[PDB]
Amino acid sequence: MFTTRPTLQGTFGMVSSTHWLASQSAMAVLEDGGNAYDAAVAGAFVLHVVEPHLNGPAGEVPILLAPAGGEVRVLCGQGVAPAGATVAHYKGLGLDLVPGTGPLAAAVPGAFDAWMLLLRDHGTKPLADVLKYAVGYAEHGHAPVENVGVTVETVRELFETEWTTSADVYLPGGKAPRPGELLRNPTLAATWKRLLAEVAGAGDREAQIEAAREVWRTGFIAEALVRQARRPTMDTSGERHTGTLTAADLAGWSATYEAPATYDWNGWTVCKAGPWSQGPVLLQQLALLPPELPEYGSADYVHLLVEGCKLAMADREAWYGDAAEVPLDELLSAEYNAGRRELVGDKASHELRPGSPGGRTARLSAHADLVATGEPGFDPLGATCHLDVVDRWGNMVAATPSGGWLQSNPVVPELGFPLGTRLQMTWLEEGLPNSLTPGRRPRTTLTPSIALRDGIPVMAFGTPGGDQQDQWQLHFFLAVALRARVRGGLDLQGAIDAPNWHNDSFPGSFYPRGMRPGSVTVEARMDPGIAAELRRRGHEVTVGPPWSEGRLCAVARDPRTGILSAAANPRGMQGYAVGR
Amino acid sequence: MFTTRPTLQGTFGMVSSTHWLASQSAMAVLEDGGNAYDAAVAGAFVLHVVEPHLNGPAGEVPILLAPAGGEVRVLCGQGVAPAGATVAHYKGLGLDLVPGTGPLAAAVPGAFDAWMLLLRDHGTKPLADVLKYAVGYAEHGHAPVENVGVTVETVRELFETEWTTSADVYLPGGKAPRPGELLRNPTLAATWKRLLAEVAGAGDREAQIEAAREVWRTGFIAEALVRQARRPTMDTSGERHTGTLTAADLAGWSATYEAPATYDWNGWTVCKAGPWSQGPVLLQQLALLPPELPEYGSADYVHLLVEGCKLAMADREAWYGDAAEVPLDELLSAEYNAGRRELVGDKASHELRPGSPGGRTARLSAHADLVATGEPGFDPLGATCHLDVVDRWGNMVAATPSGGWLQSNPVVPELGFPLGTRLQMTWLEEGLPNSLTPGRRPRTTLTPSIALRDGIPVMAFGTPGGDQQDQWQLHFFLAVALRARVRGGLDLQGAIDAPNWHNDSFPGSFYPRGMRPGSVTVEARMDPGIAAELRRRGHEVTVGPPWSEGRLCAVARDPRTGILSAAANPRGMQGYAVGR
Repeated sequence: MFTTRPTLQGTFGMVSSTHWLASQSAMAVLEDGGNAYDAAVAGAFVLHVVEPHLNGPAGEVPILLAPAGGEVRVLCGQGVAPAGATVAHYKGLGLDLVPGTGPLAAAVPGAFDAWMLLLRDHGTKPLADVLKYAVGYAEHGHAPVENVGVTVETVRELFETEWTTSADVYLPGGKAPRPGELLRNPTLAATWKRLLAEVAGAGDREAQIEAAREVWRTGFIAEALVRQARRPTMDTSGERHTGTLTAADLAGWSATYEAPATYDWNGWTVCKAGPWSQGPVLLQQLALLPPELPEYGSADYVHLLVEGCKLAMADREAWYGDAAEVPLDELLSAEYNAGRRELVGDKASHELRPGSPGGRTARLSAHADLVATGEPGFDPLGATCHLDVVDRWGNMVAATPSGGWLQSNPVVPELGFPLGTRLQMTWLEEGLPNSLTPGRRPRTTLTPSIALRDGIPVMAFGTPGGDQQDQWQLHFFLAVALRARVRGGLDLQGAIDAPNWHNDSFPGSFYPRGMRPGSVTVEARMDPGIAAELRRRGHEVTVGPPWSEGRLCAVARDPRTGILSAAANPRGMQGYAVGR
Repeated sequence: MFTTRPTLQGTFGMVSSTHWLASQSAMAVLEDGGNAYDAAVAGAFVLHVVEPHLNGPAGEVPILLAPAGGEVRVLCGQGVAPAGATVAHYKGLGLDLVPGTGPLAAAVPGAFDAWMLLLRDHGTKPLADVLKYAVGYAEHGHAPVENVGVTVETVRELFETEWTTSADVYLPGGKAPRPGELLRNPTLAATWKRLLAEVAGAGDREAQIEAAREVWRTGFIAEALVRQARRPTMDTSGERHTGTLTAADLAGWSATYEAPATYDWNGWTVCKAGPWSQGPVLLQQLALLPPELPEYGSADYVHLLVEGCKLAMADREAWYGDAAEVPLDELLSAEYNAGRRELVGDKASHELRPGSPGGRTARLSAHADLVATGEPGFDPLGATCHLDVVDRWGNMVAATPSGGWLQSNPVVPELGFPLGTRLQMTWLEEGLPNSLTPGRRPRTTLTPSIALRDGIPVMAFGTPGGDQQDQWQLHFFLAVALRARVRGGLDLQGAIDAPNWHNDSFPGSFYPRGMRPGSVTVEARMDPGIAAELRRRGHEVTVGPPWSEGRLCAVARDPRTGILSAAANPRGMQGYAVGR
């Protein structure tokens, strides 16, 4: 059956990104004798350069690693709230929600240290060799996707009149980025060059990376980041606000390692980031399922997954965060889920219905009843980044880097990129698992995956898309497990090509945090009689464009044979797999 | 508008080929500092390993090269008929046509020497580094596309019963190649290793290549080839025949350079191989077109092109070959074509109507009227090879290697691959341009393209598909020129994606050489109203599957901006572009 690309098959290496330049750059590292981790670092810094409307160096990343021999391990590069970032203080500024923009929304930048840790512990190449790709595209340029310039044009007024440091970089002479022309960021290029220059004498390979961690943390980069954070900056409130971020917030924070959250289902184990991410909501969706699923791709199959997703999202909202303990074991226990799956009815729920793990009463944010109505604001994703790598030794990696995008903070002038906005996902209200809390991660949408089959790592995957990330991935992963193999291998690309969907019947992670009761969005190429079945069952169905749902990436290994594979999303003509 | 892949855009390298493993192997040569020519060579030898149902080392290749500074140039690796290969001799075996299989159909193997010349004149890498990719996939293996094993299965009786040296390689223990399992050819692997071992002490970089040319020509390779050729071998006639191919034929033959056939149209120049190929039929079709074309993609646009193609093909049957001078200037002159386009009527032609260039009367083969009936032979292309490269210096190649496929000659047992079958395209009748003639090349279907804009090299492209090659390529090139730019660049992939078509209203190049009067084949995704228009206009319309016409590859450069691009065909999930 026709797929938009092949599910690539090979024996040397495989890469799948949300951007071809990053895929091929990561692959170049494999060709040069590097490993999956070297590769992913290189690709990640290329992604800063080629998707700056969707990520940047002062953003975040969860990384799932599965080294050939050993344990599936999480590397947390999601930063924390600053020491002065209290609910009280934000409330004191007459705010009910954390703003979508500006330095009040910035968490401590976590991505950089995370990639440095990865390189130091699991890589083999020096910083210089792995980050030369991004430097080259930064200083000498690349032909951007139309969404870069279209994004800049959305915040033209804001840039010209207010965030003038961003105008300097993205509107040189008032000229927005155009496709077919070389887009440059010479400042960002200068920033990595300086970084490299002043760590070159630091010693051996590992010492150079460690010295670079300190340059980000206490050096010229940190100085500039703090300096920018403390400058009054216009945001979504309509006032110029200042950030509580300080030199010591940066100096104290490092990326850390963790065990993954895991769940065994039907011969597979899925690995995710802990409940400080939304990661576990995929696992909760799997735990909800009965043993005997309806026909793959049928109306009953979709309906079942939508209602199950609603119930898992409710639990996400009620229970997930980093300001409290999360009762994850109980949320994935058979006992709990046996109760919960009965709540799947013939009709579509328009209600947010969190459960009671261990008898605990669910406490929700005051904003959790609020209804988003209108059309959604500009989507820079419309038709976060992602990359996966598997190498010749069988090491795998799956990372979902995001934040520090161009349209939500002014550029830090001496660096070339802005601060992030992830604190927007917390609540300005005390006593909750996701209450804005000093030294704590916001509840982050970034959620890569690694799948085991019989306890062996076989698939590394992910996608951007905010609150759709672990909906789209759930649909994908089930398709992979339920679809007939193609060329004696997992039908990765057929699963990606497959019509995908999402719901919005829960409070969104992004400012202004509305929900759309009973709202579900299918691609136009889903069977129209399925769409008709759902409306009949009380769904409020929006029929989106044919090639609009999911920016999936996947790499895989067959353990029996050693053969590496890869697929990538065709929607938005940007995502791309490479290997051999 | 949605396309199955992006039109990749970048500044370091682009590769497009009919198999992803070849593309990435050629790309790996670029990543290691090689040029477009180094890369093409590597890709080509990988192609032997990964598409042995569609090419091999003892086949042939035309190579169009466009080095950055200088002249577009042809490198001819189409071999000639052997010294003893006369119409009389073959007529003495009671043959009316040259067989589709067996040693009688083998031209002198041309491809190897052609790659060696390219390597030595225009490359920068040693032979060892350029073909280590092929060696690895040969000895350690690769996961084949289903068409490999399906092709083998079609020819099982013949292998087991008759061509037992092929059974040894392709049916070890009776087991055909399976997708998802590692297919190997340890003998082919052993062959290149030996080649490299005895050439390594030869001296400087080019002396090794030169010594390698002689190993092929007069060494252990040539000995085996001749030995195999002189073994009584069952062919399509039902009789075991022997080849006239001798040691001396191999010792005397070299690949040679030539000027391309060229034609200026609408600001472009299309470059092709000389009329010993079908290359000039693309050119003839261009010259046939009026200045004022109909609406792109409309019924009138298709009809015009179909009837124009019939006319141009009639001229290749009548005039094209290597056994006589070809009146090319006259066939491409405006006076001639002005008269010919009047032959395009409202109704569809079911006749073969060659013209009279310079008043010369057309002489046709006695077989030119014979009709193909019933359904076709197994199509190994069904859902030759091709690869294009452009490098960071702006050098370009386009090559369509072919021949030496597994289905049509027994494996040379000490080498791992069989001889070719390109003499099947000649006629066993004297006095014709394409009369089977000693020391002449058969008129060959292999036809790469390079396109100029304002006399500057802009696009390198090609496709396999025998008598469809320069039909599909014509529809593609026109679409490139007529479709609106995407991302400020040529719409390469939209042009590839576009519904494509072909006619069979001329005598085919392949044994048994039928023709299907008035017959045309459109993809199912072409507007059904267009099909209905053609039947109304007297076409025999076959509606083929949606994703079935064309295996296009393309790379391109933008001369103003220096940006490289690529696209590849999605049909058969095999063709793939890579670059950055």
